[PDB]
Amino acid sequence: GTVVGIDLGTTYSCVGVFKNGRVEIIANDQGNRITPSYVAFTPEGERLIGDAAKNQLTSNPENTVFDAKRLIGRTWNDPSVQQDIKFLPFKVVEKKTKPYIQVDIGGGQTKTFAPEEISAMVLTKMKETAEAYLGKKVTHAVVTVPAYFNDAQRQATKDAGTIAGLNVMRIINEPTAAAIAYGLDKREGEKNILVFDLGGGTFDVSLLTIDNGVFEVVATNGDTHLGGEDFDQRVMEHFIKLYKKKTGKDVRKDNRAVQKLRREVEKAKRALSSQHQARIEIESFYEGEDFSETLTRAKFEELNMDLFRSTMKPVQKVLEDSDLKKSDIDEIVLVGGSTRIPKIQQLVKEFFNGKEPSRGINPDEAVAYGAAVQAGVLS
Amino acid sequence: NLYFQSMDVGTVVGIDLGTTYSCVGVFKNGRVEIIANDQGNRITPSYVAFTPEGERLIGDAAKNQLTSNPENTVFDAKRLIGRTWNDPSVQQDIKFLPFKVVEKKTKPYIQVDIGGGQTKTFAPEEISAMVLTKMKETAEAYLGKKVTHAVVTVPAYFNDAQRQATKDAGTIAGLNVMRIINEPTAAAIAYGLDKGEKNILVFDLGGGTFDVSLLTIDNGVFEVVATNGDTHLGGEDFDQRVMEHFIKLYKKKTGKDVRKDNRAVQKLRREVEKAKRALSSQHQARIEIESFYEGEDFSETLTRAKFEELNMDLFRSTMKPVQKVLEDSDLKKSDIDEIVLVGGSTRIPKIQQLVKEFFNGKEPSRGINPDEAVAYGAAVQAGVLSGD
Ligand SMILES: Nc1ncnc2c1ncn2[C@@H]1O[C@H](COP(=O)(O)OP(=O)(O)O)[C@@H](O)[C@H]1O
Ligand SMILES: Nc1ncnc2c1ncn2[C@@H]1O[C@H](COP(=O)(O)OP(=O)(O)O)[C@@H](O)[C@H]1O
Ligand SMILES: [Ca+2]
Ligand SMILES: [Ca+2]
Ligand SMILES: [Ca+2]
Ligand SMILES: [Ca+2]
Repeated sequence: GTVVGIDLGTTYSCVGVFKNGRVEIIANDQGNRITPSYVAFTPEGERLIGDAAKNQLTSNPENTVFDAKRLIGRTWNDPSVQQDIKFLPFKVVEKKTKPYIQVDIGGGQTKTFAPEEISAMVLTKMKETAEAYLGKKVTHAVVTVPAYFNDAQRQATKDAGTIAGLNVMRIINEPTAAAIAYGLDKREGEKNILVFDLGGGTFDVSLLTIDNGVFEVVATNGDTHLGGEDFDQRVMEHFIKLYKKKTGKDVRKDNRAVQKLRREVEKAKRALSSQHQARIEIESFYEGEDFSETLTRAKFEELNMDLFRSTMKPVQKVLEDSDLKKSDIDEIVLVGGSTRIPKIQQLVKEFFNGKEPSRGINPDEAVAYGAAVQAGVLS
Repeated sequence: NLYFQSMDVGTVVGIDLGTTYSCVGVFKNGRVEIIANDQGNRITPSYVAFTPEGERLIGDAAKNQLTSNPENTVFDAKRLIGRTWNDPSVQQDIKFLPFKVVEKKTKPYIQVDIGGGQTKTFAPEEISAMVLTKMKETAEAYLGKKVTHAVVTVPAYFNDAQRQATKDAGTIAGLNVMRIINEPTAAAIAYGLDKGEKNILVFDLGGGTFDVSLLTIDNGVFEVVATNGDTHLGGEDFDQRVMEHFIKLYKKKTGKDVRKDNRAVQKLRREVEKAKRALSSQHQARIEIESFYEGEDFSETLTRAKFEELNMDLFRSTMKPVQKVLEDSDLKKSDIDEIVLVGGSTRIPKIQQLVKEFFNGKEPSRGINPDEAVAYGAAVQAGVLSGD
C-alpha cells in the first residue's frame, strides 16, 4: 500500500512517507519529528516506547532498554558485543550464543528479548505514528541500516520489521539514503560523495561513488562509539568539578543531580549550535542549593577540541582506501544531529580547502528522508 | 629551650615534609591534632604549579593540574634539596622530571615559566619553602593565630647540606625550624617507643620512596644504626604495573592503543590509584571511565589477587633492604623488638603480610595512622618544645 521510510537509528528513529509529490517526515503523537529508540518496562506491567521510555530512564535504569542497534544480529562472541555489554545498564545474557536482553516486567516476571524484538517495538511505535497521520493501516516499509552491516544484521533488521507487522521490502544503506535525500539519484554522470554521519553515540564516514542510479559504497570508516553524548560528557565533567570548586559540593554519586545536569547540558549544547552562550540553570540542584553557570561556544569547543579534530582521521582514511584525494570529492553530505555543530562543519570545510557541503535537508531527518523517497518509488 | 605561645602567635607545629605529600600537626589539649587543609584533607600534595595567568598554586590544586601544565608543575623537590649538581642522584633524577632543571653555581635549580613572558629559577629549597607556607597557613587557620616555629622531619640518611637546606626552606617560609628530626625517629615517637634497650625496625614505603631504618633506643636516647632502601620504589610504581596491564589489555579487547594520549593515560592513572587504595580494604575494585578514548568507554574489575600478581616481584624486593639493615647492623631478625610500618603504601595487605612473615609471625605496631605517623611524632616533639 503506502510504503513508509524508516531511519531506525541508534539513539533516535524517524518515519517518513511520500504522499502528493513530496516527502513528509511524520510527527509522533507527542509532537516530535524524531522518536527515541528506547523501550521501558515499568514495575506496574506497562510497556513504554520513545520519549516516555526515555524520561523514565533515571528512575528505572535496569529496565529501560536502549542501543539495541549495537547488538542487533550479532553473536555473543563478537568483540563489539563483549565491550558494549559492560556499559549497558540493563542485563544482557547469552542464549543460543546470541545476546538477549533481560528485563523485569512486574508481577515477579522476567522476560528475555532478542535485540531485534526490542527494535521491533521501536518499529511498532514508528508504524503507529505513520498510520495515525495517514489515517490508514501500514504494512510495508523501507528501513535503513549502517553501511557496514553484514547479512545477519540486515536479516535481523528485516526480522524486526516482521515482529512489528511490517514487510521490510528493502533494506537501504544509510549513506545511500542520505545521498538520495540530496537528489544525488538524479542522473548526472559519475560523482564521488563523502557522507559524514554524526549522531548521538556513533560516527560513520562513507565514500560513495554514484553513476546514474548506480551507487557503490567504496570505503567506510569511523568511530563506533563517538557521538553527541561524548560532547555532553566533556561538558558534564567540566561542570561537576567546577561545582565542587565553588560550593565545596561533589554531586557524582547523586544520580538525580547528575541527570538534571546532563539534561541542561544537552539543551545548552543544542542552543550553542546557533548562539554563542547558553545559561545552564537548575533550581534545588543539590541539597537545596541552586546551580547557575553560562557556557560559551568558545568553552564548549575548548572542552571538546580533540574529539572534534579526531573526526578528521576517518575522513582521510576513507580517501586513502578508495584511492582518492580531497580534490576528487564532489559533494560533502553532513547528516546526523551532531553535524549541526558549527565547529564540526568548520573542521570539515577547512579539511576540504573551502568547499561548502551540500545544503537544504534537515540533518536530523535526512536518512528517513531518503528512505521515504525510495518507499514512494517502491510505492 | 622552652617556647611560649602568646595570644597572637600560636604553638609549635610538627611538619612531615614528604616527597609526594606533607602533613602538619600540633600538640593541643593533651592530644596530637593532625590539621586538615582548606580542602578537608589531612595530608597535602608536595606540589607547586605556576599557571600561564600568573597564579602560583600549591597542594592539591597544583597536582590537579599536572597533565595540562607539565613543564610548570614542580614536585619531587625533596629529591634535589641540599644536593650538588655533580651528585649522581641528581644527574639521574633530572632525566625523569618533566620540568627544567638547570645548573647554577654547581647546584640544581628549577626553572619555570611564571607568566607574562618571564621565567624564574628556584632552588629546591625555595620550592619546599612554598609547600611549607601552605602547611604554615593550614596550621594558622586551625589555631586562629600566627605560626612562627616548627619541628620538621627528614630522612635518616640526609646529610648536613640537606638538613641545612630544609631549615633554610622553613626560613624562606617564615618558620623558625627549632629542630630537625629523623623520620623513622618521629615514627618511633608516635608509637611511644621512647617511653631498657630496644631495637626498632622502621619500614617506610611512600608514593615514590622506600626507606628502612634500624634504630636503637636506650633510655630516651635514639640512634640511627643503619639505613637502607630503594630510593625510587613506592606506590607510584605499583600503579605503573597496573597501568601497563590495562593499556595492553585495552589494546587487545578493542584494538585501540592509548599510550600516547596523555589525557586518557592520566584518566586511567587516577582510577588505577583510586582502585589500588580500595584494594587495601576490599578484594575487588571497579575502574570505570566514560569516554576514555575516541568516545569508547573503559570498564574492568581489578581483583586484589591480580593486583598482587602484577606487583609480585616488586613487593618481595622490599625484603632485601630489611635483610641488609639486619646484616649491616649485625643483628638477627630475633633481635628486633618493634616493627613500625609507616607511609601510605604500608596499608597494602601483601606488604604487611610479607613483613610479618619475614619476622616469623611478629605483629607490627598498630595504634597510628601510617601516613600521619611522621607528622604525629613531629607534633609530639613540637609539644615538648612548647612546654607540654
Ligand atoms: N542542535 C544541535 N546541536 C548539536 N547537537 C545536536 C543538535 N540537535 C541534535 N543534536 C545531537 O544529535 C545527536 C543525535 O543524532 P541523531 O542522528 O538524531 O540520532 P542517532 O544517534 O540515532 O543517529 C544527539 O547527541 C544530539 O544531542
Ligand atoms: N589505602 C591505600 N592503599 C594502598 N596505598 C595507599 C593507600 N593510601 C595511600 N597509599 C599510597 O601511599 C603513597 C603515599 O605515601 P605518603 O607517605 O602519604 O607520602 P610520601 O610519598 O610523600 O612519603 C601513595 O602512593 C598512595 O597511593
Ligand atoms: Ca542518525
Ligand atoms: Ca619509581
Ligand atoms: Ca561514547
Ligand atoms: Ca611519607
